[PDB]
Amino acid sequence: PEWTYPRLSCPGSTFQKALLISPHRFGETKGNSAPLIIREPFIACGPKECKHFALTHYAAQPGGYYNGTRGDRNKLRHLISVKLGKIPTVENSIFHMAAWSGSACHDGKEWTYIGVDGPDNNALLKIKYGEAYTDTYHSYANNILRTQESACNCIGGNCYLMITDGSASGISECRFLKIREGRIIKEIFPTGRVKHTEECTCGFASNKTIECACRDNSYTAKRPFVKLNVETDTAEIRLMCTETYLDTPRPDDGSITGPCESNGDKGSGGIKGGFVHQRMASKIGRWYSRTMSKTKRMGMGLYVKYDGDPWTDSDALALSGVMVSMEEPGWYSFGFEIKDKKCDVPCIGIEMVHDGGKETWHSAATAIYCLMGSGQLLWDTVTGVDMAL
Amino acid sequence: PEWTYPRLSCPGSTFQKALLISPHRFGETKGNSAPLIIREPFIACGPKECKHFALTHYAAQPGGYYNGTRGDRNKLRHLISVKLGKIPTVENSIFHMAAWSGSACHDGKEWTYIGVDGPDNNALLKIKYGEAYTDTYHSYANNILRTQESACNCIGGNCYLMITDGSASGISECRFLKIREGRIIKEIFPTGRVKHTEECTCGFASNKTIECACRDNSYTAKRPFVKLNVETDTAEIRLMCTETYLDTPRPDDGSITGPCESNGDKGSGGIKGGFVHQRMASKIGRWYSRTMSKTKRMGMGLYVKYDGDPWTDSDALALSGVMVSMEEPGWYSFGFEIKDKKCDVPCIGIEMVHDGGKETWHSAATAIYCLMGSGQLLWDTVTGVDMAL
Amino acid sequence: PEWTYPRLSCPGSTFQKALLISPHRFGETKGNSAPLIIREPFIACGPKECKHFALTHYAAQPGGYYNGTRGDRNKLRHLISVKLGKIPTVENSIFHMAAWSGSACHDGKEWTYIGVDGPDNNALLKIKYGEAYTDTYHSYANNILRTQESACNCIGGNCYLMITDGSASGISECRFLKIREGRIIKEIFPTGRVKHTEECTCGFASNKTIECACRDNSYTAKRPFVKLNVETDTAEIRLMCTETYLDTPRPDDGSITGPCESNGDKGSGGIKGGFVHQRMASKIGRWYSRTMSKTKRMGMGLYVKYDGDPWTDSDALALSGVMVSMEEPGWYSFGFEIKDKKCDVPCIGIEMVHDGGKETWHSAATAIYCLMGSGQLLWDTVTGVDMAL
Amino acid sequence: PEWTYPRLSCPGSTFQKALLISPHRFGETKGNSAPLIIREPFIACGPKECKHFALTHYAAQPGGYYNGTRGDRNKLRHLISVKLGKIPTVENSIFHMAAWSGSACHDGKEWTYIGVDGPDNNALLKIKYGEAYTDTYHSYANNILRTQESACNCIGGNCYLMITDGSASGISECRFLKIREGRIIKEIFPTGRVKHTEECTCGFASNKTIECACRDNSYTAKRPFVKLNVETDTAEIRLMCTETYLDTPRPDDGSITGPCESNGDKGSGGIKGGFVHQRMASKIGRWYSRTMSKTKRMGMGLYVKYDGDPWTDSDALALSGVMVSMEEPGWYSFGFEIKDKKCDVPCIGIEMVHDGGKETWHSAATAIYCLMGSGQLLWDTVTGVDMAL
Ligand SMILES: *[C@@H]1O[C@H](CO)[C@@H](O[C@@H]2O[C@H](CO)[C@@H](O)[C@H](O)[C@H]2NC(C)=O)[C@H](O)[C@H]1NC(C)=O
Ligand SMILES: *[C@@H]1O[C@H](CO)[C@@H](O[C@@H]2O[C@H](CO)[C@@H](O)[C@H](O)[C@H]2NC(C)=O)[C@H](O)[C@H]1NC(C)=O
Ligand SMILES: *[C@@H]1O[C@H](CO)[C@@H](O[C@@H]2O[C@H](CO)[C@@H](O)[C@H](O)[C@H]2NC(C)=O)[C@H](O)[C@H]1NC(C)=O
Ligand SMILES: *[C@@H]1O[C@H](CO)[C@@H](O[C@@H]2O[C@H](CO)[C@@H](O)[C@H](O)[C@H]2NC(C)=O)[C@H](O)[C@H]1NC(C)=O
Ligand SMILES: CCC(CC)[C@H](NC(C)=O)[C@@H]1[C@H](O)[C@@H](C(=O)O)C[C@H]1NC(=N)N
Ligand SMILES: CCC(CC)[C@H](NC(C)=O)[C@@H]1[C@H](O)[C@@H](C(=O)O)C[C@H]1NC(=N)N
Ligand SMILES: CCC(CC)[C@H](NC(C)=O)[C@@H]1[C@H](O)[C@@H](C(=O)O)C[C@H]1NC(=N)N
Ligand SMILES: CCC(CC)[C@H](NC(C)=O)[C@@H]1[C@H](O)[C@@H](C(=O)O)C[C@H]1NC(=N)N
Ligand SMILES: [Ca+2]
Ligand SMILES: [Ca+2]
Ligand SMILES: [Ca+2]
Ligand SMILES: [Ca+2]
Repeated sequence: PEWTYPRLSCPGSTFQKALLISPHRFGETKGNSAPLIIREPFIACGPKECKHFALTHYAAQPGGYYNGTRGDRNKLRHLISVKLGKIPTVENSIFHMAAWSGSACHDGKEWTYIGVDGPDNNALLKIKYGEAYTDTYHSYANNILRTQESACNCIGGNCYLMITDGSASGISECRFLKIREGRIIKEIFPTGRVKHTEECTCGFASNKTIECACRDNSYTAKRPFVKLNVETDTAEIRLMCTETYLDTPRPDDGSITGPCESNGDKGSGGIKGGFVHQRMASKIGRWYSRTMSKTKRMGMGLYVKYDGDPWTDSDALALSGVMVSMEEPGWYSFGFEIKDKKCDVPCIGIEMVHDGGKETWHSAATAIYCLMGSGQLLWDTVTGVDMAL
Repeated sequence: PEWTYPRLSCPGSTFQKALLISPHRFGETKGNSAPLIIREPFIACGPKECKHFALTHYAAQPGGYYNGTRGDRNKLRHLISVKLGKIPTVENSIFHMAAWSGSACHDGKEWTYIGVDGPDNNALLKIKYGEAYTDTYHSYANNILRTQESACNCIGGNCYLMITDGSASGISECRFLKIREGRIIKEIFPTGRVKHTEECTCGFASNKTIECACRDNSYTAKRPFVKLNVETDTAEIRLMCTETYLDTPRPDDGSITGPCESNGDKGSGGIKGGFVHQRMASKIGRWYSRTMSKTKRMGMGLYVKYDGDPWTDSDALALSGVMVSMEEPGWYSFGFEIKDKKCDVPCIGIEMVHDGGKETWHSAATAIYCLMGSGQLLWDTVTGVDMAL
Repeated sequence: PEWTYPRLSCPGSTFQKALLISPHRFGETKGNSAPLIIREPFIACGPKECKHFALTHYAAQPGGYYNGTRGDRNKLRHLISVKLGKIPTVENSIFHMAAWSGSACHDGKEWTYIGVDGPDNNALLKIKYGEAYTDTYHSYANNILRTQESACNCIGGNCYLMITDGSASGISECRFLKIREGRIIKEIFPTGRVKHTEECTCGFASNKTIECACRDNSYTAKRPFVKLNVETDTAEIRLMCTETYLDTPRPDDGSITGPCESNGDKGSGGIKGGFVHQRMASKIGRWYSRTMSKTKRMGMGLYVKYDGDPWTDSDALALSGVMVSMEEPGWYSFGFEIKDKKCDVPCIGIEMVHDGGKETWHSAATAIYCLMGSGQLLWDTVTGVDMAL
Repeated sequence: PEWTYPRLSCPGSTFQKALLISPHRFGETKGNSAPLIIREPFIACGPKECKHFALTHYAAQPGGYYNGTRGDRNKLRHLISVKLGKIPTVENSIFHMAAWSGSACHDGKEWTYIGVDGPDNNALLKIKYGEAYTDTYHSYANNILRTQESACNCIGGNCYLMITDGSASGISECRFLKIREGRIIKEIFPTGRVKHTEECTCGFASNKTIECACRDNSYTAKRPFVKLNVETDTAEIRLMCTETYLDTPRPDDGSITGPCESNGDKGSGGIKGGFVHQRMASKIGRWYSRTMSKTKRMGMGLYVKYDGDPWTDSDALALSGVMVSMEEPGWYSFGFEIKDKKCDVPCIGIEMVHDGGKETWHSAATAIYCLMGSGQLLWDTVTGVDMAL
């Protein structure tokens, strides 16, 4: 089989609600099912199949191991998948590797799986190519080495991946790894605005360029925006100039005074953001998602911009529709691409966390919206879970 | 692999009881299983395999989410399948897409999946070709856009599908979509008696003609009868003339006074009806199913007519046997075709709803009868479920 | 792929304990599993794979549907399988068809499935070739038409199957059906001792002859013994002459006075018996199983005879070992053949029924012994189920 | 497909934590899962896939059959597998054969499965090639005939396996079987220090030599060390000379006075030990695991030695890291090899037994560490199970 490359996108001018995976709809005390407790879900597709990934706390609902499940990192957390459309339960799932931070992607021939574990002060990125554990990468700032929580991107067999290391409250200067058949064949050190880049959501703008919309957990509600040239293996990063700030928390739209590079206020904390390309013959569409609340992880709106340059564009993104209403959880979001026979379908996935605090179970549904047809986005997504059951 | 075409039917002159799928036989409080709560099941087959589809309420029995499950449309309802012969449970099932109205069919190369969701006033038909979301179609009468709840039909790669839009109590003028590799390549606007057509059950009479037996939810207990010419992509609709009225409710057989086109009385409400062709070298068999009760969704009898013209034939259909006795639920029914090595097996499927009102769970078994051998239909089907358990 | 033929058996001179499938070891009230309630298990293999068949009461343990489960025939009973080695549970199982009497076999290219249902006075044998329902056969004595409860046997694409019809207490004159790609291409009417033949266990003695060891439910504890010539499609039946009477109940060995054809006493009732061939270059081995108790369904011993003629041989069979001790249930038993790369492995399977009467659940484990190596049979099989749990 | 041969190992200089399979994390009373009760897990891989084997007590947690589950041998114990990464539950598992001692391995074309059962005084090794039961081997010392509890090793189609027979407290003189397409084509009788060899962990040092690190259950805390020449099918055994005694219990490192062959003290009892080769172009790495406690089955450290000769090397092994801390169970350990596209990944697996005595359930998690990247081993493995739940 042949290496995959980004293709022209399938025809379409709007996203529509596609699929909800709400495994805790079957988690009642009165029920008989074992959905896995998870967070940081993402989706990645090869030629034939999409897989729904997540980071489990290796516990189920109903169950006795709720405690710790609101936590980020421990020695039990694993990267798991199911084929997309299956409920990720104890039995349907496969456990790929120990991980408290993840990524995966298909290169046309095989699956690369990425999982970070280790102690906070010296963590370790591991790479699996199919069945074989294949390579590692070491902590360079000795402070919670970390990856995308979304799909890596492969072209001509060469798979690119964002990592970062550093204080979540401070300086976290990201790197990219060029990976081929599961082995690291180079490190790319971005230039430009590089002081804090987290959890990049990356995809192909063309055969020459990968672009990522990332999270600054410390200094700004603007998303750092990566442009990675895969011909030269060089990357530059600058803040998104759009007045439609995509992070949460954030201040009012347009309120960050001054030129594109201005950090502004209300920039502490953050959330991973969805971002996907629509590649047309002579026009590029960029689709983004952000929370409906400016302050809390509630709701998710979808946004679009055709052409321009996200580094210098001060104008608003166009609100394309409400995916998750203000009354429903809107947590992490991510882009991915489904492979049709002759073209690529852009989609956004949304993690809808069931959050009842540290004294209950802590897990998530995943909602999916994809480019399809014409017109306007029509319907929002609810999880339907009562956390008391 | 090659596109499929309708073939000559396998030899046979009677249907026989084939298979019951009664997932709630494993739904007891005292039990350990998770059958999905569903309705509107149907079956569709490719060359190798049949799939058993249904519209889930995304809830299981036993479970805490019974409430709403008697309802028709909500934001949780999804199109699901299992391979035919598997119990559609939480874990065996795959979730294809968000849908409160569905259809699917195989074209010889791949599966097309159809699901309608959206608000009642502006609903949306979505199309999936394998993994890829592929096209949409918009509400044209802004009143619960709707589809077959049974298999679409593909020939030479071209897959045809009935939709309708309009008041369930009033005018609902249906359309057909010609779909190819998941994309709509034309709309067909039927002529003739077109004031209310719902939930058509369609199949091939030949390589030139698709025929459908549909439901009039407002004006008549006679079934509107579609004839769609796939060479010219044109369709005409007229009422079935048979005295053996196939809808429920209905008046006594023969009691609708006057010529073929007369609407008659007791025509308010309705039920989707099974219908399948037996294609022979020089004779066509049409098999239909209708409820044993004239008024309630109880029982299911099978009926046949060889040759003639359902638009002008006033004679009775021949009662071929009792599939479901008067004492057992007989809800929706549908036709489909199993692909043998060299010929096609016609079958009727019957949805047997467990109905205990809005304050209990609301789901369904599926019974299957197929053409096989000679003689007379021998045995009826019971679900065996006690809804108190 | 090519049609299968019986081959020379793999080397070996003894059977050994191979595999127990005891699905009710996971059926506790305190447990979380759903093993299917079943009886009449058998096993059949193609080139790649063996399937473990049984007739379910469409109920699980734990569950609310125990009542009726001791019964032989009803409208819920179905033929199911799993790949051999899997626990036949609600979810692992596939439901092939409605059946209260069954058989299956692979012809090298595809699976033929056989299931009888219908009313007692007019029952119906149904045939499925892969997915397609394909043929039927009608009741000829209008009294519980019935089949093998073990594998049919295919050669050169032609699959042979024993059926019978008649009073279980009286005259039940069996027939054979020659089936090809799921269609009956002839009926064979045996000659000879034909007054009562039930539940034949059949296999290949050579490319020319199929042989069966059957049950007489009325007149004798000797097993009727079929020899079917597949070149001429003719069959003759005579009683087994061996003093080692293989039925249960039975009188003491050797106590049936007079010549081979003598019926003797203690012949009322019966049990289906295991029987398998070991085909060697210039010697034929016949392996049989019978209960350790002469009167009750307790224990199972394995027996062998090389060469001779079972119709005229008065000598004892050689006791080869105890498969199930006197203290464990020994119910139906059956032969089958596993396909190695170049040769065929003969095996006997034993149904070990959990019998606590009509007021508890009624189901069965399956024990498997196969030809393997040299020496002497070493270990017996226990089910390990406490029916109180 | 072609026979497999040992290849050059994938690049790497350290092991890292890869994967935990902790099926009892889903075994709570309050939960809905059925993990199998097991012990003696091991892993074996073919070209495409790794399988996770174990010896079940044919019981689940939660369940009613805990009693006996601390025991070594009974008539219910079976060899089971799942694909590596799946939770071995009642439904995910396949049951290969009755066994209370096991082994498996892939030869490039098919799976060989090994299982010993029988009475203690006359036990029986059985061999399965795919589906077919294929050969047996008899007890030669009439005292619990036994095998590796880890993978056999195939080269050019020829698969080698260690067995032993004899008193666990006394003389147990092991043998090797050369097996080809499931049939024993020779016995190899080792020479040298042969008085007690148990549970050898074997792999390829090269195309010419298999090496094993075994357990002496009676006379020494030094591991007997096998070198098997596959060209000549001859084997010699001597004690490991290293001061880093790999058995448990053991005395202080270096305390066994005298030359390499000295037995020393604290040698009664034992544990099976992990051992895997790293084959380089002109250097051989040997990786071993031993318990952190000198006396109890607690913790697991990983060790390495490059080149030398384990029979004559008195020097210490290099401590490479702590896989399981002193506070966590460290029971059996084993080596295996994952097949990358062009090279072989060495790994160690560790059985982490949940031991609460004979009056609770007795089962095990499996931890996996593999060669991957550079540097130092970073993280230990905990099971996370509270046996009270
Ligand atoms: C990027 O490059 C790929 C690979 O070169 C392009 O895919 C080719 O597209 C043409 C049809 O336009 C096919 O005939 C070739 O078979 C494809 N090659 C491969 C290796 O798949 C793709 O069109 C390019 N994508 C862009 C420009 O967006
Ligand atoms: C409808 O058309 C199809 C396709 O042309 C017919 O199928 C052909 O049947 C002949 C044998 O009668 C085969 O040799 C061809 O291979 C078939 N073609 C294809 C593309 O499958 C089919 O017989 C027709 N069905 C009718 C008339 O009912
Ligand atoms: C019965 O007939 C079959 C089919 O003719 C025999 O199988 C053949 O065996 C030879 C080797 O002895 C192979 O070269 C052929 O390929 C086989 N043919 C087929 C169609 O499989 C088989 O040996 C015979 N069995 C007996 C005599 O017991
Ligand atoms: C052991 O022998 C095998 C088989 O001969 C060697 O595998 C060969 O390796 C070369 C490349 O180095 C390939 O071109 C061949 O296709 C391989 N042959 C087979 C049959 O796989 C292997 O390199 C040897 N392993 C060692 C020396 O460790
Ligand atoms: C402290 C660094 C954070 C990234 C900005 C942190 N990442 C990790 C790997 O711990 C994320 C953050 O704390 C949590 C969130 O914001 O939802 C999830 C959390 N992500 C994961 N648990 N994998
Ligand atoms: C109001 C329009 C009706 C069609 C005539 C209605 N269709 C939908 C899509 O809501 C059906 C009808 O109300 C119910 C029935 O008759 O059983 C099922 C119901 N079908 C579905 N829930 N999919
Ligand atoms: C009354 C005729 C009997 C055959 C001799 C009878 N067969 C059927 C099809 O009902 C069997 C017999 O009654 C029971 C037994 O002997 O175990 C099983 C039973 N077999 C099945 N339930 N399939
Ligand atoms: C008495 C001989 C022992 C080998 C040294 C013994 N082997 C068997 C087959 O019974 C092992 C030992 O008793 C137990 C242990 O040490 O953990 C496991 C146990 N292994 C198994 N139950 N398969
Ligand atoms: Ca921020
Ligand atoms: Ca009507
Ligand atoms: Ca008898
Ligand atoms: Ca020792």
